[PDB]
Amino acid sequence: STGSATTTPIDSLDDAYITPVQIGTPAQTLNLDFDTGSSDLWVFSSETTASEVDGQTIYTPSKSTTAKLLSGATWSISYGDGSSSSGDVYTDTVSVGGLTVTGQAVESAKKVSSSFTEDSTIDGLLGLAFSTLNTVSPTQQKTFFDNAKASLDSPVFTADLGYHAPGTYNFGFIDTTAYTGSITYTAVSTKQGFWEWTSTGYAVGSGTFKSTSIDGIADTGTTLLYLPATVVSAYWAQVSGAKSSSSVGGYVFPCSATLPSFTFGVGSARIVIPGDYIDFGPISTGSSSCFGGIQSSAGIGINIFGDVALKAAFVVFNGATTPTLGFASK
Repeated sequence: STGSATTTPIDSLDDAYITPVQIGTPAQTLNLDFDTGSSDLWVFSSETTASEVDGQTIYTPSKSTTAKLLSGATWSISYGDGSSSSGDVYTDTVSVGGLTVTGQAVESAKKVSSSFTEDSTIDGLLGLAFSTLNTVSPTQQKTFFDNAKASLDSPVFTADLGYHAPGTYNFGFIDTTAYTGSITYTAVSTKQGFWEWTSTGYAVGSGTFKSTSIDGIADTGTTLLYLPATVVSAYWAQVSGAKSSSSVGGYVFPCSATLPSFTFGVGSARIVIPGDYIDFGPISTGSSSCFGGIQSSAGIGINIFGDVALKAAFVVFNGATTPTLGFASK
């Protein structure tokens, strides 16, 4: 089997991407944030504290003839950005772009933190990291991909995120028309439960490539590119007026600037992030100070190849017995 679904930026800055997901019978379609950095499929629901729901579409398990309460099961998750949610668990039928999993753990939120409430466009998350990170207790549950894998034509999914435009998540096949050149594959460590890999280096604009190993995670659920302070300083030094602002919480730059590109290495291959991808717009409405899309990972504890990086590539998440990651230009 295969599946193919369009993923759409939630706003004009590509702050996140949503993908429609069918849950239950009859189908209830919710727009989920596909997140290769976590492993829980959770949704706003009829069980969510009312004051914590503001415009989201909710899953109502009582209206699904295939929903079953998973007895005794609860979940609770805290993300790297300080947001959180928790609740109970149902199993139900879940379909993405024509690919159907029966008996999928659907984690129903009773509580969500303010940043989830405040974002009316995201109805929940669909985790695509390794199932070892799943938070369901006392019986850990499998991700959508893990449940689908055996039935897929090939045990892979691909992320093709657009810049200020829709893109695609495919399951079970590689669309050879969706990229240019070849896909370069690189090793993955699953020891932390993430799609963790090692970039071979970087370049700033038209500058020379610096060969240096940068370990980090391929994370569709993180907006920006978080890299070591040395690398980030080298980038922003090429933008006149750019500075790190502790009050704002990262590098800012004059909105009048033309940003240089940023290149990262995948083996001997190179992915080029155009400068415009690195502009996240005014820090507050009306400001002429703009927020940078490349930020320091210092004190995150990990480097994160988030949407800023991933959207410059066609990315293969190969979930074979020994997983790997593939990157192509597009």
